[PDB]
Order: sequence, then C-alpha cells, then structure tokens
Amino acid sequence: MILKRAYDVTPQKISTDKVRGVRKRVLIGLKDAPNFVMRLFTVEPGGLIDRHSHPWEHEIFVLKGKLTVLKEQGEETVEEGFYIFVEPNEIHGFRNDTDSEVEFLCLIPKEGGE
Amino acid sequence: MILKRAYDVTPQKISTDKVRGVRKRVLIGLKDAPNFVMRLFTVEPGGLIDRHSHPWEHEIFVLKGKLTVLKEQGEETVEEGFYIFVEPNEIHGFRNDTDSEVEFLCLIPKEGGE
Ligand SMILES: [Mn+2]
Ligand SMILES: [Mn+2]
Repeated sequence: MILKRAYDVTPQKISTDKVRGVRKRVLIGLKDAPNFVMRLFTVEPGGLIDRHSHPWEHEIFVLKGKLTVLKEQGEETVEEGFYIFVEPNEIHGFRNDTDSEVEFLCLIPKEGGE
Repeated sequence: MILKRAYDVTPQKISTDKVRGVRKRVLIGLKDAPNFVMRLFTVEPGGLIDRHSHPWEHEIFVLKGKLTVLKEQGEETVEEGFYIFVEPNEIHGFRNDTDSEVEFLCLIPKEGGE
C-alpha cells in the first residue's frame, strides 16, 4: 500500500506544440499498477492542452478551479467537483481561462501510457 | 463526453455491520466504462469500512478531510491531496476519526464490479 502526498511527487512541466502552462504528476504509474494509471494535472492561468484524440478513454475528476473542456464542436467550462468521461477516440482538450491554477485527476488504461 | 457534478449522482448510504456511516456514488460505472470504474465515497464522522481483501486493486485519491486507512498490521491517517494504491488481495479498510465528513474517490478495474 502506497500512501503519498500528490504534491510531493516531482512534476514534469509539459511544453509541446499542443501543450503549454501544464505540469503533470504521475501518482500511480505503470510500474505500480496492473490495469490503469492515475495522474494529476495542474494548468496555469492561460495554460492549454489542445484538441487531440487517442484510442483510449479518460476518467477525470476536477479537483480545484474552473476547467475549460474543449470538444469537437464546442467547449464547456466546469468546476471543481465535476467528473468527466471521454470515450475512446473522442476529440478533447483543456484550457484554464481563469487567473488561478486549475487541477484535475486523470486516469487512463495502461494501454494509453502514463 | 459525460460532464457531471458528482454530488448530483444518487448516493447509496450503507448501514451494515462492517460498512456503516458511508455514502457511495457511482460516477463512471459498468454501463459507461470499458475498463475501470470511478466511485466517490463520503464517510460520516465515526464511519467505518472494515478490513477486507479482494483480488483487484484500488486506486484512491482523498478529496476532503482526514481519512484513516486500516492496514493488515496498523493504521495510517492521511489528508485530502493524498493518494493511495492498494494492491490486489492486500488487507485494507477505512475509518473517519474526525468530526467532519471525509470524501475520497475510489477506482477499481471492471472485474471488481461497481
Ligand atoms: Mn487525451
Ligand atoms: Mn476494498
């Protein structure tokens, strides 16, 4: 049994073509878990995970702040206490339109990576 | 994409010998999920999920309050922002030793039910 403070995990700041202003923490990863993985994402004010898709699902829980969710033909801003399920191959992305950091847990099957 | 307020999902109170002072909400259940499910548990002050084991893992994230984790040979109390991975067949239980409600997300592979 691993019991850990999520904040104590070293984050990877993520800077790509599609991602900026985002830190990722892998809480429970591929070496720990037989089936799925748990990450914690922090998005800085104005941070972006642009639209993309992949052949595996996301189960997400919004932990802090107002999270803007990008969809194929629209967006929806939700907040802390919402859960989100993205089906395999469904176009999605995220953005922080607020002036404070937003946090969300994101879980994916091990096929998806980590 | 499902986007919903967790608190809007119908809670199942449980009042039995081994599991009491608990409310369970299935956020992403077996009709929605190809691989694993997402539940939210609220534990009232003094509530209890007694020690047990089963042949599937738990991945857990503590959302609010101070949660006491019962282990084979001990106990460890963690706070919101902590995560817990319980290995398959590992003895585990939970208790709320505080005077306020505790909330945690709990996910298991679909093999484990709901
Ligand atoms: Mn994605
Ligand atoms: Mn259990």
